[PDB]
Amino acid sequence: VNPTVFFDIAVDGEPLGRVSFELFADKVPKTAENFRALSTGEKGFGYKGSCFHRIIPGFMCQGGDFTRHNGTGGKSIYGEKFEDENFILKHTGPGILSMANAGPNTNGSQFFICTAKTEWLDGKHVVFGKVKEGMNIVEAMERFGSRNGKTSKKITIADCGQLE
Repeated sequence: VNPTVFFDIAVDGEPLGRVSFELFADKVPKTAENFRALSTGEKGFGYKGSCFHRIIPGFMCQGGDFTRHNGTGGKSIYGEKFEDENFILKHTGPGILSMANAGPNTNGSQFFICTAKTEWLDGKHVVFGKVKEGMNIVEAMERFGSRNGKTSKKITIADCGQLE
């Protein structure tokens, strides 16, 4: 019953591959629904065409800033930044999907995909999903990041949506 969504990733406009995610709606429904709706575009805005603006090899890939494309923007489907739903799920290794934020109760649309175990984030960022298929595509994305997070090629969500 947990929704599945996909990203089709491109690198300087060239197709790279598809990453799919299981969203833990059974455990974090508000946070999963936000990401699901942004991935279908059904509210009139969302992740299609946006980029991964910060990628640190061995750490995480961060994206979801579809309004300012650099980490300063993005917005939820709720008309305002929303609360940390819970911290039930932990950052237990590669593939974990977790919300970026600006401190307690400031969730918008930015998210990151862990490429390692990042337990120091537990209790600070809401974990709400995990890569289901295509972890190898995230690993190929990671190689275009750098120590300070700047990417050497433009990584983009060329398409996205909900699978069934």
